[PDB]
Parts: sequence; structure tokens; C-alpha cells
Amino acid sequence: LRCQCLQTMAGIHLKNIQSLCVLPSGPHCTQTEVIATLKNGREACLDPEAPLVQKIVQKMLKGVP
Amino acid sequence: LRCQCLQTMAGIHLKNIQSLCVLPSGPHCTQTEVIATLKNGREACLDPEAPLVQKIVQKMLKGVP
Amino acid sequence: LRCQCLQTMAGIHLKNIQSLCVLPSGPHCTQTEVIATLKNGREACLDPEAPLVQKIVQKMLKGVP
Amino acid sequence: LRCQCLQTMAGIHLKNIQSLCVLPSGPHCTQTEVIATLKNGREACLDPEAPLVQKIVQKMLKGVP
Amino acid sequence: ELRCQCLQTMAGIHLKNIQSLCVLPSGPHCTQTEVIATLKNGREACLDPEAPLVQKIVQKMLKGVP
Amino acid sequence: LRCQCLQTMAGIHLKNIQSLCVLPSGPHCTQTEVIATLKNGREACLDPEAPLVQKIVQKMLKGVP
Amino acid sequence: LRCQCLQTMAGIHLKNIQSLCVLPSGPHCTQTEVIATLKNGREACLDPEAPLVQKIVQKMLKGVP
Amino acid sequence: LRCQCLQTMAGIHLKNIQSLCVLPSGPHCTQTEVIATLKNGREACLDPEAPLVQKIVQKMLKGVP
Amino acid sequence: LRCQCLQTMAGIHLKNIQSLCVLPSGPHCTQTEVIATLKNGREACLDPEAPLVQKIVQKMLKGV
Amino acid sequence: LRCQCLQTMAGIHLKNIQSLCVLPSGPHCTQTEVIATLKNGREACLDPEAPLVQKIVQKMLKGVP
Amino acid sequence: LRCQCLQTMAGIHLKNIQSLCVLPSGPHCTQTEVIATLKNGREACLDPEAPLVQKIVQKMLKGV
Amino acid sequence: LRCQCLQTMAGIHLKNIQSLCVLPSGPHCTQTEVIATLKNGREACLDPEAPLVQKIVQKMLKGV
Amino acid sequence: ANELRCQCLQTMAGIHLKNIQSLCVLPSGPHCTQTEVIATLKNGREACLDPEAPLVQKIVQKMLKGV
Amino acid sequence: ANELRCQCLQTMAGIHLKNIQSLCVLPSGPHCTQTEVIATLKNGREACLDPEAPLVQKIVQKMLKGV
Repeated sequence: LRCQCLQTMAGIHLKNIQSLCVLPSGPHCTQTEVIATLKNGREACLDPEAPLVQKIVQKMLKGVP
Repeated sequence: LRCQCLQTMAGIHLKNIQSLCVLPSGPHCTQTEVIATLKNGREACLDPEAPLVQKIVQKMLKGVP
Repeated sequence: LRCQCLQTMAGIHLKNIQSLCVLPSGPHCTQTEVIATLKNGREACLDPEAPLVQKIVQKMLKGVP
Repeated sequence: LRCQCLQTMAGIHLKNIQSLCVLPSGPHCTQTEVIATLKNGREACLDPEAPLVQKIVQKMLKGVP
Repeated sequence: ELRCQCLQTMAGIHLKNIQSLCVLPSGPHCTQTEVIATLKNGREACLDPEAPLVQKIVQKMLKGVP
Repeated sequence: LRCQCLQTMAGIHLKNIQSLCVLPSGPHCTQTEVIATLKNGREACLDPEAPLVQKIVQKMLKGVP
Repeated sequence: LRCQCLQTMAGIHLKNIQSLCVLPSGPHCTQTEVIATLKNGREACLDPEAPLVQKIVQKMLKGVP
Repeated sequence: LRCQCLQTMAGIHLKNIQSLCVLPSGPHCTQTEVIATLKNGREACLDPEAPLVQKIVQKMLKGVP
Repeated sequence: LRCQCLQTMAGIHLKNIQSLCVLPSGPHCTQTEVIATLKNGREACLDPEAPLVQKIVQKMLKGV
Repeated sequence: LRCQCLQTMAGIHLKNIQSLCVLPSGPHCTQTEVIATLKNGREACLDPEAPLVQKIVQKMLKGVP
Repeated sequence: LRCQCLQTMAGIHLKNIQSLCVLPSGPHCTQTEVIATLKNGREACLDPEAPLVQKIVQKMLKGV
Repeated sequence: LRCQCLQTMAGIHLKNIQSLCVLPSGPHCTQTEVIATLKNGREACLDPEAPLVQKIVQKMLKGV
Repeated sequence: ANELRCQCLQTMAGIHLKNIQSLCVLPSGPHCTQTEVIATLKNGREACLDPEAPLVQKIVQKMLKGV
Repeated sequence: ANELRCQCLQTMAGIHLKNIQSLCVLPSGPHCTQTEVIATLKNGREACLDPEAPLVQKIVQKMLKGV
């Protein structure tokens, strides 16, 4: 029951994102961590504090590029 | 490869949410659909257009329920 | 026999890298692509042209931080 | 969780290399070890200290002959 | 009808590590004789039959191991 | 992990040999044992001490009859 | 429907023989050929003309060593 | 791993025999048992003690009618 | 559509017989031929003219 | 491994019978059951106790109508 | 396109019948022929003229 | 192993019937069901209780 | 095989709307002397219908509006 | 392939009765959300139609009566 992300990466493109899960804080992890799954299947971690990540999340809800 | 949510429900509380995945449009589904997994394990579908759902998502990224 | 990486990401830390495979050009892919596997197990793609990536690769050969 | 390479071999040609993975030090192994997979499928171990191996790695990143 | 199993030859093989050494001669399958040595971990590695070390390694395996 | 050969046979002809594997001593077997696979597919065991067998092995390396 | 044995071998021991099949002449083969299956499972061809082979066959019928 | 023959039969003709296998004693069976396969495919058991059977076996080795 | 039995054998025991089929004459074969299948599975041909075979067949009908 | 015949029928003609199999008692069935296969291919069950059936069987052995 | 039944048999029991098909006359056959399939799977031919067969058919329609 | 007929239809003509199978009750179906196959090949379900169907069946047995 | 004749030898009746999975209407032409309707049920068994019949015409219009 | 989805992505119009070789009406169910009509022309090319449309309903009843 440790954190799934060791670190954060950046440069994620919205077109490639097949799914984006937001895992908040708790006994499982010290901080909130976001895991984005691409269309090929490879997962990639993201920063919830980052402005691009927050911009990407709200765009997925409204409508896709 | 059909849509996972048959319908949307409401009245979700942030404290109970263990994970929230956002599945956008594509060949798999006609519209964007959001699936929230609670701490007990039971999943529940949400509306991306809904104002509460959008408010819940941004709050999870920043900080605590 | 298509390319394994849809895109490149950045911000990789050397300490977290458990393995780094370099897949060159051929019938399988138009360009060279690098796939780094972290200690947790999650893979992440990298740019061979990038200066940090080239600096990370040579450091792994000589000796770890 | 022991080292995958018992020994090192030499005389590797760049044209034949389909993939080259660099596995650094850790709990898994005492030293850094490099595993090159050929186009036929047969794997072969390499020395990270060797000058040819270091020359082969940097050439794969830049471009193929 | 098969092609040759070895694309190239490598060297620096140690006798202690060799678990098995198969010698595949010429024929319809391949233009030249090719030797495939399987190590104790399981990883295979190709060898040169013309090489003096390889010929010295083969005869030593028959007589008795180091 | 017992010995593959129960006994040795003789009268092997070089022309018929498709492959000759030499399995040395270890935990798997008390003595070194040689297994020759013919062109039809039928395997046959050989004596490493035998002079003909040693003469056959060196001839395969140099060049075929 | 060709001959199963490319050649004959010798030095077979009766104790090791689990089964011995005698395949006579016909459209399938130019001459009579004998195939002995050992207890481990490995088959081995024999000469019907050979005196030891004929002595081995008659001994199996009467009673085993 | 029981005996393959429940009983013995007689009146076998050499011309009809396509194959004759001799299965000696062991853990598999209390006594030696002979199984003759005819040209049509139907198997038939034989007595190793019988004089005709022993005469049939030696004739197959030398040369067929 | 040739005859299934190349020859006849003898020494069949009733206890071992699991099934006994009688295939009469016709375009398929010049003469009547009997095929007995044992309990292990191995088939064996029999002579319909033979006295033991005729005695074995009638005994199977009445009782083992 | 139950009985193949649920019941017996009668009125079988010898001319139509292509094959007649007699399956005796055992673990497979409580009583002896006879299965007659006609020239068209359709099977039909018979009573071993019946006088016509016993008369039909003996006639097939001697010679056909 | 010949007749499926070479002959008729009798002694059919209603309890065992899983299906009963009635194939009338035509180019395919000179006369009407009835084919009854049992619960085990083995087919058996019947006479349409026979009184038992006609009695069996009407009983299947009404009730088992 | 469900019932083959979802419903019954009527207006079947005897001349068109190539085959008529009667499938009685059991584990396979709650009630008896009759399946008539026409000369063109198209199957059609029938009611065993119906008077015309019972009249059609007996007529096929006697003669076309 | 039989090429370009009428598919229905006769008409039947007593069709229920609930059971109908598909209903095809094949009009007149070189293929057939009269219009013929072929209804395919949910189990898969086809059944012919009369276009002149009042129930059949009532069934067709009901399928278009709603089940 | 696409198993058990709707066969028509959209509806078209301007169908002429003379060209129609066959007209199948596929109602609602697990296979599709709404009723959909597929008309096959004499050349072989299929074309989808609206069951709600007045021309389509007029075309269907005319095929039953006579061409």
C-alpha cells in the first residue's frame, strides 16, 4: 500500500491519453498522484500541481481535440 | 469495446472517493464518461458536464476533501 | 511491428531507472526510440536526441549515483 | 534477483543489434551489466567499461550506418 | 529449408560457464559450419569453429572440465 | 536432472550427423556425455573418450566430407 | 514412406532395451531395418545381419538378464 | 503401466507381418510379450516361447518371403 | 471397400472378448469375416467355419 | 459406460444386415445386447434371447441368402 | 434421392421416442416412410399402415 | 436445449409438406411441438392440439 | 440450385409481432408473379405472409411506429 | 467485426419505388436503439430509410398492394 508513482514526468499530449485516473491522499500515499494511461497501454505519472496537467484534465471533461 | 456507463448518477461526496478515472471519447464510446471508485470498492458513474463533478475533480488535485 | 512509443516524455531521474533499452531504426520503426523501465515497473519513453537523455545513458555505463 | 550475465563477450557488430538494454547496479547486481539482443533473437552480454561498447551505444542514439 | 542460426561470431567464452556446446555443420540449412554454446544461466552465444581458442575449449570439454 | 544417455553406441558416420552437442559434467551428470542428432532426427549417444568420436568432432569444425 | 534408419550403430546392451521392433522389406524400405527403443526413450537403429543383434533378439524372447 | 496383451494368439503368417515389436519383462509387465502389427494395421499378440514365433522372428531378420 | 481381415487367428478366450462383430459376404468381401474386439481394445480376426468360434458366439448370447 | 440399447425391436431381415455386433454383460451393461448395422447405415437393436435373432446369427456364419 | 428406410421394424415404445418424422411419397420415394429417433440417438423405421404406429403418433400429439 | 418453436402458425397445405416431425415433451420443452418442413426447405411450426394439424398428420400416413 | 423462382410456395397466418425479428417485402418482377412477404423470427425460422391480408398490413405499420 | 450494433449509421431520402427490389424492416431490441429500415435496390446497393418518414410509410404500403 505504497505510492504507485516514484516520480513525475511531463510533456504529455492530450490526443494520446486514453484514460486519466486521479488518486488522492490517504493511508496509501503522502500526496495526491495522477496516473495517465495512453492508447498504446503504457502508463505515465503526472503532477496535480502542474498548470498543463490541470489544463489537460478540464479539456478532457469538456471535449476532445 | 462499448461504453462502460449505461447512465449517470449524482450525489457523490469527495470524502468517499478513492479514485476517479476520466475516459474520453473515441472508437470505444460516443461521449466522455467518468468512473469514480469509492473506498469500499463500489464504482459509480458521473457526468463530465455537471458542475459539481468538475468542482470535485479540481478539488482532488489541489487538496483535501 | 509498429513503434512502441507514441510520444516522448521528460524529467526522468537516474536514481529511479532500473533499466534503459535503446531500440534503433528499421522496418519496425521510422526513428530510434528509447524505453526506460523504472524500479516500480512502469515504463517511460525518452528522446535519443535530448541532451539529458544522452547524459543519463553515459552516466549509467560509468557508475550509478 | 541475481546478475543475468555470468560473463562478458566481445566482437558485437552494430548492424546485427536489434536492441541494447543497460541494467545498472543495485540490490539485483554488484556491477552494471549490458544485454544486447540481436535481430535473430539471441541475446549477448557486453562490458560497459569497454571502449567499443561505449562507441556502439552512442552511435545507436545518433543514427544507424 | 532453414537459415543460419548465427548472424555473427563472438569471443571471450570461458569454459567454466559453458553448460552445453552444439556443433552444427554445413548443408542446405547453412553455408558454413556454426557452433552454438549454451551457458549455465541459459543464454546462448555463437562461436567460430576456425578459432584456436574454440577448438581448444571443445577438446578440453571432452577430456575433463576445469 | 539425471543423465540423458543410459549407454554409449558406436559406428557413427560424419555424413549423417546434423548436429553434435557436448554436455559436460556437473550436478546434472556424473560424467561428460555427447549427444549426436542425425539428419533424419534420431539422436544417438557417443563416448567422449573414444578416438573416433574425438576425430569426428575436430573434422566437423574444420570442414565437412 | 522412406526408410527410418539412415545408418546402423552397435554396442547395444540388453539390460537397457525397453522395446525392439523389426521392420522388414517392402515398398517402405529397400532392406530390413531394426529399431530398438531404450528405457529412457531414445531410439537406436541396429543391423539384422549382425551376430550380436541376432543373439540379443533370441535372448529377449527366452528371458531377460 | 500394465501388460498390453491380455492373451496370446497363433496362426500368424510372415507375409502379412508389417512390424514385430518385442517388449521384455520389467515393472511394466510380469513376462515378455510380443506384439505383431499387420499390413492392414490390426495388431496381434504372440508367444515368445512358441517355436513358430521364434522361427518367424529369425526369418524376418535374414530376409522376407 | 476391401476385406478388413488379411488372415485368421485362433486361441481366443471368451472372458477377454468385449465385442464380436460378424461381417457377412457382399461387394465388400469375398467371404464372411468375424472381428472380435478385446477388453484392452486390440481387435483380432476369427474363422466363421471354426468350431470353437461358433461355440464362442452361441455362449455369448446365452450368458457369460 | 451405460447400455447402448434402450429397448429391443424385431422384424429384422438377413438380406439387409451389413454387420451384427454382440456386446456381452459386464460393468458396461446389466445384460447382453446385440446391435445390427444395416447396409444403409442405420443401426437397430436385437434380443439375444429371441429365436429369430439366434437363427439369423448362425445363418450369417454359414452363408448368406 | 432414394428411400431412407430399407425395411420396417416393430416393437417401438412411446416412452423411448424423442422424435418421429413422417416422410410422404414423391420423387424421393415410392411409398410413405416414418423415421423415429430415440432419446439415445439411434433412429428406427416404422410402418405408416401399422395400427400401433398410428396409435403411437396420435398419442404423442395429445400428451405423453 | 430450449423449445425450437417460439409460436404456432396455421394455414398449412398438405401438398406442400415434404416432412413433418413431432417432438414430444421432456427436459427439452414444456409442451409437445410439431415442426413441418416444406418442399422448398422452409420450416414452419404447428399446433398438436389443432384439428386441422391432426387431420393432416393422419392423411400423410394413409396416402397423399 | 433453383434460380429466380418465388421463395414462398404458400402463405401462413397467426404471426405475432413480439416474435418478429425482421420482415422483408419482396415485390413483383421477373423473379415472381406476385408480391411475397418473408418474416424472420427471433429464433431464426422464416415464415411467409400474405401482403393482401389485413393483419399482415396492420403488423407492418405497427413495426414502423413502435414495438 | 461489429457484432449486434445498428446497421444504419444514418437515414437518406429520395428513394423511388420502381428501383426497390427488396425492403426489410428491422425493429428495436438488444441489437438497436430504434427501428431501422434497409431497402435493397435492383442493382444490389442497399440504402437506409426512416420509418417515421411519410414517403417511406407510403412506399411500404404501395409495395404490398401492387407495383
